[PDB]
Amino acid sequence: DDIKVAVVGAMSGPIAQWGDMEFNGARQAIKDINAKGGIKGDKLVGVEYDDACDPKQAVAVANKIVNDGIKYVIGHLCSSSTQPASDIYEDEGILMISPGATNPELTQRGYQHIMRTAGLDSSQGPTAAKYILETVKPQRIAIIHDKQQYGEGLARSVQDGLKAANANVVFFDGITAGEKDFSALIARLKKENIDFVYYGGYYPEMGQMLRQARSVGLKTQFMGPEGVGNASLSNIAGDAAEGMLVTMPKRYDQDPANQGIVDALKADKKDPSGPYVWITYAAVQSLATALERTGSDEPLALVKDLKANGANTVIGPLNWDEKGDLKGFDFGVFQWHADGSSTKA
Amino acid sequence: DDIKVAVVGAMSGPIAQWGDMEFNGARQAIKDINAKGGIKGDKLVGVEYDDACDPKQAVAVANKIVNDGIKYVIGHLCSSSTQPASDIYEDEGILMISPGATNPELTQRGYQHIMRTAGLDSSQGPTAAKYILETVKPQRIAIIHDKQQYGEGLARSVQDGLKAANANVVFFDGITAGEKDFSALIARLKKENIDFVYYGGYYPEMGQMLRQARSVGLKTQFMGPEGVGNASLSNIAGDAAEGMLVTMPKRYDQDPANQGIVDALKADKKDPSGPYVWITYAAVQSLATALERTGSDEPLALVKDLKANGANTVIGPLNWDEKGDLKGFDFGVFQWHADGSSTKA
Repeated sequence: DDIKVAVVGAMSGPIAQWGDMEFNGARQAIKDINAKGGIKGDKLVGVEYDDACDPKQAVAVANKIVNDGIKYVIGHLCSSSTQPASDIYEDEGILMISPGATNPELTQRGYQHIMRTAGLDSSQGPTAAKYILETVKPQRIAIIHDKQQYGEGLARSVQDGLKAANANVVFFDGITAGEKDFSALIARLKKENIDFVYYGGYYPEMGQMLRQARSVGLKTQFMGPEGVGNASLSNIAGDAAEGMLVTMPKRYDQDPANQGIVDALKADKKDPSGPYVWITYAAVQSLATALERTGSDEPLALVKDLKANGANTVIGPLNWDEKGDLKGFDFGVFQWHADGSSTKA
Repeated sequence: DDIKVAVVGAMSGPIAQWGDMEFNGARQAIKDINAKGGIKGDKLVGVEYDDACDPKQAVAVANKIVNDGIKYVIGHLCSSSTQPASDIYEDEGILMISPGATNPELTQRGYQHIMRTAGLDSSQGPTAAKYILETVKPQRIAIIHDKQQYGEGLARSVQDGLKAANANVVFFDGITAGEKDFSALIARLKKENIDFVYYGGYYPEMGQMLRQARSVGLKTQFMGPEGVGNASLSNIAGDAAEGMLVTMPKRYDQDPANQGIVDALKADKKDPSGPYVWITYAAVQSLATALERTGSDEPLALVKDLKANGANTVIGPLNWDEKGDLKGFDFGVFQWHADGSSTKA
């Protein structure tokens, strides 16, 4: 029999541009999987629903999906819609894989029918530690943060990773957001011969730190999370932002293995650059992998199978933890330039 | 004394690009208002908070704002964050004006300290009726929709507007989404000499309708809401999409009166195209108008003043209804072209 898969997101409202990315990625994945034989000859059929990223409509759509007899949902796109809908899908035993990326609590409620293919913002911590250890290979590290949840969380994760690998974290310290005078910190970095700094925080502080570091001839390599990557960074720091490392999502449309999909999209006059194209494509590939590998139609069997075995996707190999979040998923690492551009690795 | 205004949105996480638009618009508005004399000489001071568009962090930020003694909030950006935060601000008598655009229920709970500067998606109905009546001036109208909440809602609003103005709505009908054969509908349009159609629905149906209409030489002008404006429309319809009218948000960065702001933004290497730049700038201008006009510091007095008297902003003159939504706010009207481009009016 045909296998129906609901695809839910914004066809209307303020989030429609991202919704278009989602529906385009799901449609292409379905076509591609069918052209390779479907699920042991059975075709996938996408059934699209617009929830306008509106909670009330999300609930209407979820109830319609239940009534329609559909067992698998790729969606929804926004937190305010995915959250109430997921309550209905969990109660009804319907598999839901979301490509939307906000709200950690979605997967913290013990739901067993829920999964995501968007990596959590916090994943940047282990990803940075990995790059520092495999590629940078610094000798004397300092880790700095601005005492706020975002930056301190990430700096603590980087510290844990680096310490776990026996790296030399010389010191770990917090600074005050809004700080314009980094003279004491930079002088300490120089005296302690620090060759690498990870800064958990935002671009204004990073830019000030970089300007002051270069003003005293520090050769230190700096790195931070996406929050330091801003077009007004190189504005504060000038030439001093050159060479800064930053984690940001990988540009999946640049992966050579994805060029077939990039071409199909461009041929249909669809922009392939949008991250939700790829994240949604990957959710479909994950579902298809589970259906193929298990031979089962039962949602829970599929979720357990993916948690156990993972899937290969257009965003790379994926693995999930027991709560349905991705485990060990990597943002890319980019080198910043004085002109605000950034290149991979 | 300095007047503190909290600005809350995403400096981190998946919504950071829109958050940057928000903080840039608020910062520029604050600078511009101060350069014109502030509030009777008192300077506005923006205090920025990152909620990462995460509900738990939004609540933390709201409680911090309460503790910090701040009376006015421009934020938050996302529904899942603005909703729980607004409960705290309402309880504490803090004014909150959101520039984010999702979720109608925000303003349907009887809260008196809450307002928005983003126009609701449903505003497109009266906006279309207005354009049809003032500019198109058709003689025989038909209104078509696909029986789904989005399209039928909008078609009903257009019908109400046109009927209220004594226009000749010849017929009103629903079609089935997924319909590929519009032969009967188009033949009816031809027989009834229909010169204008409003279609409430999405691009696949509009594209099919347009292709078939032109295949029989219909001269009918078609129009629909933003959901029919898609780069794959002209893909289905080809040359038949030429001349289609569509409502979409106005390009505020193209308004000549806004070029000073566009220049300040570009000078700081900030993209001025983003709608949240303007919507947020306008929220600051609204607050400043109320502070100036009333001479009061009390949040509720400011909200009542704006509801009574409105404000002039970079997104045009604004008025609000008693629930704090914009009243009579207009998206722009655009003419679609065969190549997927669109021009104003």
